[PDB]
Amino acid sequence: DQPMEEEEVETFAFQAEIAQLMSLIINTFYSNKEIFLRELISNSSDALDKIRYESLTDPSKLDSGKELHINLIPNKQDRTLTIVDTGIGMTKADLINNLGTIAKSGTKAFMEALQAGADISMIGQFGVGFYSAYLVAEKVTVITKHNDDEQYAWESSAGGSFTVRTDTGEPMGRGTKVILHLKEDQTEYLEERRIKEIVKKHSQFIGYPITLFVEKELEHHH
Ligand SMILES: CC(F)(F)CNC(=O)N1Cc2nc(N)nc(-c3c(Cl)cc(Cl)cc3OCCn3cccn3)c2C1
Repeated sequence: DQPMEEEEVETFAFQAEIAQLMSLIINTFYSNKEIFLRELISNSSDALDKIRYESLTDPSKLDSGKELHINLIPNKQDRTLTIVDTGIGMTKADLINNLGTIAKSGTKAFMEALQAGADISMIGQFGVGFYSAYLVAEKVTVITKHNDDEQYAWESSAGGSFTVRTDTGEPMGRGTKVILHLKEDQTEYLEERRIKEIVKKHSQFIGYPITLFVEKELEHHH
């Protein structure tokens, strides 16, 4: 009797300061949590800038898809909010290096700044805005696809470690999906009016199309 699927899953420990930051963010009360969406859309914009720049000199970099955009996908049934871009994406090494194992100077800098009276909303200025996702999410899953490379899934519920594995689900052309599994009391960010007002207020100057796709599994077909 053979398995439908088998795949290797790697578990990595977060660098100590990153673990520290994630604990502070996911546990502490803050009154301006909506800033997470600005930070993720900002990361997507940056990733789109990168692939765009590459395509300036090598058009073939867009063979995996010419459209440069950001999609926002609330799914009330799964209690997930997903931010999708067709930006540059990440290799497996990028995931492991950039999402937890290597310490950035801005990680301790940001926590120092907060203790010195700075606001959480400055997190992006320290290059660690992604982790603001844990203001509203109990678990974050990142699915990513870089040119020439396989599609990978990174995941963490915090608590000191993350996992990486190959993603065999629906193949992306190129880019990154950040899937926020929301905290029970944070479901307001699945509502259309809330998403719209947050994008309007905080992401006004993003130079790529941002599109809402409200997702619902139709009855008996979940
Ligand atoms: C060489 C490379 F092009 F740079 C590899 N490409 C990446 O490293 N990324 C592509 C990407 N796309 C989205 N939508 N988000 C993230 C992102 C995530 Cl998921 C987690 C953290 Cl901690 C930081 C992040 O971006 C920080 C800011 N940045 C955006 C692009 C690059 N740096 C990344 C990282």
